[PDB]
Amino acid sequence: GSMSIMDHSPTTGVVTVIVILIAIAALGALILGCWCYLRLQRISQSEDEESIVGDGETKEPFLLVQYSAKGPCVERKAKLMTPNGPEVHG
Repeated sequence: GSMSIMDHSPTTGVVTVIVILIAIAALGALILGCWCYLRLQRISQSEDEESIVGDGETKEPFLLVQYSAKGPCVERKAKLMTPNGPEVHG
């Protein structure tokens, strides 16, 4: 039974996914503002945003899981090989 508010509701889950979503959006914004959501991923000087329209939701849900898996796989291999922290390097 809920106690006036909704303690017996998945509010902790809705808040957890909203915080994670807010964090993902904030991270995406940080990458869009600091690297135009491109960060020199290829020849550059022509490529557009690679995450939602450049690659992610442009066609079919395939790019979604593709970016959902490679995004972190690339970000991890990029952070493991390079500093990826503009506070000290590119």
